[PDB]
Amino acid sequence: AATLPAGASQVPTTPAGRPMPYAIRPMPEDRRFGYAIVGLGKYALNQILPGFAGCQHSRIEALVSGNAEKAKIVAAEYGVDPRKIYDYSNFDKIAKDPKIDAVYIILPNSLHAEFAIRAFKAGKHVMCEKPMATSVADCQRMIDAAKAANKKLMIGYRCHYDPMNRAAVKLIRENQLGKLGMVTTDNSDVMDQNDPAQQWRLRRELAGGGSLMDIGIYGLNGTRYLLGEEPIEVRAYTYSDPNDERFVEVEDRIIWQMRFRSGALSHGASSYSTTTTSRFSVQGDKAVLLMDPATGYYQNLISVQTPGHANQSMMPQFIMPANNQFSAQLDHLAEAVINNKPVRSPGEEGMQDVRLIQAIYEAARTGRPVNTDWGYVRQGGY
Amino acid sequence: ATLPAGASQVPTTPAGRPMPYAIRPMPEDRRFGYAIVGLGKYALNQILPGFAGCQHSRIEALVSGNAEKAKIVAAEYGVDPRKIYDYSNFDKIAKDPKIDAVYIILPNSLHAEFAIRAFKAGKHVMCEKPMATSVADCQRMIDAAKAANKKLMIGYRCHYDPMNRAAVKLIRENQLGKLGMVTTDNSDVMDQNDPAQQWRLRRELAGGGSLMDIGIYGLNGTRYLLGEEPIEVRAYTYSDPNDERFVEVEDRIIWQMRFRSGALSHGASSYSTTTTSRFSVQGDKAVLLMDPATGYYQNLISVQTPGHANQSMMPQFIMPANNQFSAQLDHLAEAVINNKPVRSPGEEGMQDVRLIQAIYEAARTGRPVNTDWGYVRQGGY
Amino acid sequence: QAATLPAGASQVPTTPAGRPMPYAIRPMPEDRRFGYAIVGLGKYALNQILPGFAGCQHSRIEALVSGNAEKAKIVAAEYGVDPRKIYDYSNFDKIAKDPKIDAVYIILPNSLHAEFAIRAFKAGKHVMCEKPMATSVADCQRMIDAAKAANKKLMIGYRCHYDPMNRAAVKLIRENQLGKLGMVTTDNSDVMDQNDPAQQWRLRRELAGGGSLMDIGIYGLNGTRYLLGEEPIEVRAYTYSDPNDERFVEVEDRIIWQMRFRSGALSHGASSYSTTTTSRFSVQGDKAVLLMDPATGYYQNLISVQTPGHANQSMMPQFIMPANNQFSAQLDHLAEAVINNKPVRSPGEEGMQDVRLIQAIYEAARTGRPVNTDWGYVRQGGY
Amino acid sequence: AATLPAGASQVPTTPAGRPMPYAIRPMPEDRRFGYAIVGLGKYALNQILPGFAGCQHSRIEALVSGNAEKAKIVAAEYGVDPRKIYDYSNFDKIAKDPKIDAVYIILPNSLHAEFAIRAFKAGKHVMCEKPMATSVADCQRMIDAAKAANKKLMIGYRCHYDPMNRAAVKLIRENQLGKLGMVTTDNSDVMDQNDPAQQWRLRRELAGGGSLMDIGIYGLNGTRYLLGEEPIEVRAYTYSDPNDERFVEVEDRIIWQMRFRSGALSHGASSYSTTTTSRFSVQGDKAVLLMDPATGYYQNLISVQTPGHANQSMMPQFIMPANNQFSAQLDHLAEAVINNKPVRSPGEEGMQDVRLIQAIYEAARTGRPVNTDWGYVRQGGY
Ligand SMILES: NC(=O)C1=CN([C@@H]2O[C@H](COP(=O)(O)OP(=O)(O)OC[C@H]3O[C@@H](n4cnc5c(N)ncnc54)[C@H](OP(=O)(O)O)[C@@H]3O)[C@@H](O)[C@H]2O)C=CC1
Ligand SMILES: NC(=O)C1=CN([C@@H]2O[C@H](COP(=O)(O)OP(=O)(O)OC[C@H]3O[C@@H](n4cnc5c(N)ncnc54)[C@H](OP(=O)(O)O)[C@@H]3O)[C@@H](O)[C@H]2O)C=CC1
Ligand SMILES: NC(=O)C1=CN([C@@H]2O[C@H](COP(=O)(O)OP(=O)(O)OC[C@H]3O[C@@H](n4cnc5c(N)ncnc54)[C@H](OP(=O)(O)O)[C@@H]3O)[C@@H](O)[C@H]2O)C=CC1
Ligand SMILES: NC(=O)C1=CN([C@@H]2O[C@H](COP(=O)(O)OP(=O)(O)OC[C@H]3O[C@@H](n4cnc5c(N)ncnc54)[C@H](OP(=O)(O)O)[C@@H]3O)[C@@H](O)[C@H]2O)C=CC1
Repeated sequence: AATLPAGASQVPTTPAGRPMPYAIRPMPEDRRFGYAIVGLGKYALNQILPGFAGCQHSRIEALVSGNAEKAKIVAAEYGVDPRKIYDYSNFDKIAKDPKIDAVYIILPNSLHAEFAIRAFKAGKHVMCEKPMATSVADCQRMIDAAKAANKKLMIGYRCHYDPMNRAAVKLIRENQLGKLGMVTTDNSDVMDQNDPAQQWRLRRELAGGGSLMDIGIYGLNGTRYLLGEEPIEVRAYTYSDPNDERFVEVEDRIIWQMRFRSGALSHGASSYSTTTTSRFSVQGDKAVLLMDPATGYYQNLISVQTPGHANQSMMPQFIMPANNQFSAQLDHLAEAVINNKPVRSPGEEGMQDVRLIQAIYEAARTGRPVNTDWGYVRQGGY
Repeated sequence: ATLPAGASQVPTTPAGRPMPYAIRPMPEDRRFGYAIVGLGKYALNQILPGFAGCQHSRIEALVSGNAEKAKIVAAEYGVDPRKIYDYSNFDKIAKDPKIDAVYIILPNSLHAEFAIRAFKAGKHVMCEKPMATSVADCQRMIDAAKAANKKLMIGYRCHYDPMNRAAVKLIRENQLGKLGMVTTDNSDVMDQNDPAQQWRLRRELAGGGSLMDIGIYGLNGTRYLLGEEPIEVRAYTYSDPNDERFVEVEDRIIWQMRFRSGALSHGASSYSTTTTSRFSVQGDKAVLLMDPATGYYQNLISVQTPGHANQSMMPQFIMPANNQFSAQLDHLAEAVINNKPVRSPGEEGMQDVRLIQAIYEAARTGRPVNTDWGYVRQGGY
Repeated sequence: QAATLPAGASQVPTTPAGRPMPYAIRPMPEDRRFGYAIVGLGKYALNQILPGFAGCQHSRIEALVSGNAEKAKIVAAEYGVDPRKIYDYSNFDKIAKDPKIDAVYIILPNSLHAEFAIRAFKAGKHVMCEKPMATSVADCQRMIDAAKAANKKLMIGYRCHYDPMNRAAVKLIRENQLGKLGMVTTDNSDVMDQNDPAQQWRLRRELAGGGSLMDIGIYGLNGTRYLLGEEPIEVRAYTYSDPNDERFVEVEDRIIWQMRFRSGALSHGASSYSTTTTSRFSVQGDKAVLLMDPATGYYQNLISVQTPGHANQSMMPQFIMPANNQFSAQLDHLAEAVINNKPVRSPGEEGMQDVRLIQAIYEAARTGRPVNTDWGYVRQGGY
Repeated sequence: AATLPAGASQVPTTPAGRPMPYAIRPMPEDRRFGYAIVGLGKYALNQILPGFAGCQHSRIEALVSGNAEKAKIVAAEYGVDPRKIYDYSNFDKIAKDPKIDAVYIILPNSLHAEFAIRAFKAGKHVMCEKPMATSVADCQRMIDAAKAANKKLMIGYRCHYDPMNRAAVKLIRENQLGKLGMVTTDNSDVMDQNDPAQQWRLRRELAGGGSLMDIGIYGLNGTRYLLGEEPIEVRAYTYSDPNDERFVEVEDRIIWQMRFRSGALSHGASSYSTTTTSRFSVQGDKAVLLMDPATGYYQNLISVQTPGHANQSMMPQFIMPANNQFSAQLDHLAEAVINNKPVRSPGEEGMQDVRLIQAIYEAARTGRPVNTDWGYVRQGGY
């Protein structure tokens, strides 16, 4: 005679306490790691600050901006106390607060170097957004300062902590595509000069470059970790409508071709004049991987294609096997510290992309191939 | 060819800039305080984490029968430890004005009593689905809400899910033409070892099987997609008699309904088959496929015609609408703040319970059950 | 060392020269041994079947049977059929005098399947008959009896039994990729247009035998059966049609039926004459869920096995054709069955089973009570 | 008081003749235009011959083959009169048969010109497979011979008669994508030297080139008809594993990028060492078009993408609004001759591709950009 299992039969029919429920998504754990967010801009307020909620070891300790009115408003929304609101002048004072373990620099590309360096002098860990800086030299000075302060330097490569991108790298390493031979990337988005956030991006001094530096870097970096190797030479070409006021100083569209030591090739482009595009294609001799969206803030989708098949993968509809890229990025530094472990996106990684972006820019300017076989080594893997 | 003024006027040195463009819901305030009742699977996996994205809501207190757990959860959400209640002193919430409403996330059979006690404590009530395990209990919850002059809202997250609302919108815009056939399926493998599932296998606590638990999504969904109520239902249920999970509640049940407009629907719910959340709405111009239809995340809808499949889902960079969980929480807040009725009132929850009761009767007797009792959806679907 | 070209490439002449038979990436024509007499030059015959012969590997059109001489003459010319090989419904029986007519393919209104199938067997021919088999269980049996008496094969036109994607779906299910099966859902619909000549007999119960269930719901019914690989033991149903709609005065528009199988699996499906194109099947197991959509299209079928975080889709390739199209395959299947003295996958008994089940479903809808269908049908040769 | 409509009530209950039925797919009409198929190879026997069945005005009249035994086998399979089987020596005798309206050259690239010219001298129209020829000069010779015999010259660009490709061109011209700015193409497939058909493809003298001449041309030609304009300059690079016996004479992978007079850019590639890929992407400032499969023999699929939307189109599941590309291509020449109209894919169109391919190879060899602003005008649109 079929009867209910023990567990079900033991459940009281009256109000009673029960055990900790099964977890189907990352549960909050602690808030030991305190960050100091610098630059309350579009990315900071739209993605990063809201991203702390899901963190399992991170919290917002202080804010840093030149707009006190805004800073006050953003502080009240995140319970940050007014007393811990720094401006770009007193920033160095963060040194007097041991509760500020690290700083997260979300300022224009040109101001990354200086504040990162000032942050290390203040004896703090540094989370710096990409592109690292607007010059290779500055990246090195950022790295030296990191070593000197004996703190960690991490670049905001969210995709290195995105579930779907991680799944993509895994299937590739498992040889589901076979011998890799051709990678294709495209990253685009219509430039709106009226958007406060986009205005400095049109300034060569502030941005360091056009679409490549801002978004093309996703195809560049992605080609590198998807392939799991570095380019030995690059060739490129760029074109911008001469009559378009948006590109007087920075490039609109640029295309770059690369060759790797394994024999694999790649061709990708970035654009400021075409609508939303984030697509990566990795061709092997067994199958072809299509990541589309490839690097979105949300809804990434990948597919392994073979004649007659399209095996798609995306985040589940009810469970959450891994944390979102933002919250995961924030906790990755926090964890690297408390565990005395190297970071997956070290300053050396961000410097590699800057060097590569310069070799690419130089290739487009000269119209000749630029050797990039300078022996960079990815510590810890891709 | 010169650079725009805005670009040219941006300083080369560190300086303050204006409030950035918002591409997703920004936090605004935390004026509506909630007392969360029942630190279970839904509370800790979806609800509490959903407060962060709210624009007018916050966690003020916790109500639990497990002291150690309550402390751990309170610490994780910065909840004042002195604001942790148990099921005995729950009534004392009446003394804290910072507690605007309560959110009942307890087993179905306990919804009514804690909802009514909450109204006597002068609080607004947010209660999870299914509303209750009897039509009479639903009514009492409603009588209590009116006596206390407080709002009663049932946890129909799909009533605040972007994709579901987009689905309702195109249907109302007549993109499918004349509606004639809806198909629904909601399923998931019942694991009797999961503490959260244990009470679901008990008739006294659950009030029913898969229909009361997840089939209700198809039922409720069929109603808001067609934008009308069923006037007749038929159904059949079957469960493996040797499976210990279904000794008291149904595993699989199939229900068929007819609407005044002439539209028909057939749907099912299952406790023994893997994850399924699929809705289909056939019109004479196009067919809508929602799959996933009612997920926590990743919903996807598609309007299909010969040679075309127009899919819609949440964007990859922008977020034009708040997630269903945060939106649901704020909806009660805003309704109270702005003196407006809620989209998912107690009457809506009660309609489902009555219909579910009718479906069970139909499956029991094997005869059709008339449901043409004139229910009116206040404020639309 | 340094690479050199392989022998094959190095041996290719640089001048015009004959080469070997090429690699095959699609079914190649082979012969035209099996001759068909097509009965009823209507919508299905002219849009799908006659054109479907070109892709066959053993079948050909030998003669035509039509009641419209003007039309038969035109079609005969389009397919190179001997003008003398055109029969009408009166001299039909004379096909017995032509040895090059191995079989007939009845593509007539449902109510006329039985008599022409029987006249064909008496004419000593094999028979391919469209679905639904007939309009009465008794007539189905009369067709089977006539086949047995003539010692000829009887095959029903279940094209999906020879459709690549449907076979792929059946295969992954048998491989247990979905786990234990518990819930099947089907929907088959298309807007009925009474001004279409082909639909006019479908609105007449005497000619059609029934409404949407008999016409297209049968795909959901038959599909549930070969997807689960078993037979229902009981059915329950309900039907409804706008009482003021002239299309449904004699046959049903929408009908919903649910069934239970001996394995314990359940199913709920529907067919509709008033909603647009729908051909969707879903099979839920405790390990995965299969979604076939399109499920039974003339073309472009697509299937997907879904699990949290995954959707593995399968469809016909873009450059190769691993298996022949369902129409050509169906036709060749009877041909090969005769030549190799083997039974067909879709025999008269299979078609009769659906007709019995459909009658049971209509009965259940009419009485509002369940109907026991545990009558012991056994699928010879598997599903 | 509902009653049945006239049509239904008038249907006899006994066997009776009925009208012509509604057409839901292209119906056969006539077989007035006769072809002589030259070269019974992989494409001919797998796609072209089987493609005649779906034609509305075309038929196979004769076969030209160097393999007499294969020719007789194929002849019997298609009801071709045994006497209508020619070989490469008596090929010119087709001039004596008025039933042969045209020839279809499905021979190796290097032999196209030769037989097309002999066909024109034979007074026949000519359908010739792509790539047109292995030299620009040979392309012109074919055109000259066409004009000399006053017969039409059409190149086998099936995609110019493929429903989905046409649908893609139509929506672009309707401005559903906005201002076009970036096109990406990829056409790949694993080269198998054991396949008799691929053996001449590895011979430069017979192929004229590697993957670009064979399948890259789809991306090239596609970029042109999707943009609806011509490139004014190209840049390219190619690489092939030096130890692979497959690429001793022809290239494996080649990447090319182009700039158009409208300002639009493009970057594509073709590969002989990676599995099945046929993907076209067209980015505008309003939407992005993804064609994938882009140029398949079957199952093409297109999708217009915008944030939160993916509107896909493909061939219906029950109706066939337009004929398949193969039958359509064959009928296109037939209709053009019968209606005294030019063909959508004239010799000049095939020649443009060959010239552009020459420019791309030249650009790959010199590592310098090549100007292609030579004034080609698409007669009749793309
Ligand atoms: N990894 C990713 O996904 C993304 C990374 N980013 C990166 O984040 C960084 C910030 O970009 P984003 O948020 O989009 O841009 P914003 O223009 O919106 O913000 C820049 C912020 O830096 C501060 N700032 C200091 N000096 C200046 C100055 N002279 N001009 C403009 N701003 C100044 C401002 O803070 P305050 O006004 O408060 O004083 C402002 O909030 C960039 O390095 C960018 O590459 C951007 C988007 C996504
Ligand atoms: N809308 C949606 O998407 C969903 C809604 N729900 C609904 O939420 C409610 C709770 O379900 P769920 O969180 O999954 O289940 P759980 O079993 O995980 O939790 C029920 C909670 O209520 C408390 N409780 C009080 N008395 C009992 C009792 N006698 N037996 C069991 N629990 C008791 C416990 O909290 P404590 O230990 O702290 O005392 C327990 O954690 C149900 O009404 C369900 O239908 C569930 C999932 C999704
Ligand atoms: N398996 C599949 O995918 C499909 C199967 N079918 C089946 O094919 C059969 C024919 O249907 P379909 O082609 O669509 O329909 P049609 O109405 O278009 O044609 C029926 C044909 O049979 C002949 N006929 C003889 N007597 C009659 C009569 N009294 N009334 C009407 N027609 C008559 C006519 O041919 P003639 O004028 O030359 O004498 C007529 O063209 C049906 O059994 C149907 O179920 C239909 C569609 C798809
Ligand atoms: N548009 C499309 O989709 C496609 C177009 N093509 C084109 O069709 C043409 C033929 O290629 P394909 O069918 O694949 O290749 P094959 O190698 O399979 O066949 C070439 C045919 O031409 C004849 N031939 C004469 N001389 C030679 C020779 N010296 N070497 C090889 N063959 C010779 C042979 O016919 P016989 O034995 O009878 O004498 C042979 O079967 C090419 O120009 C190719 O680019 C190819 C694939 C697809």
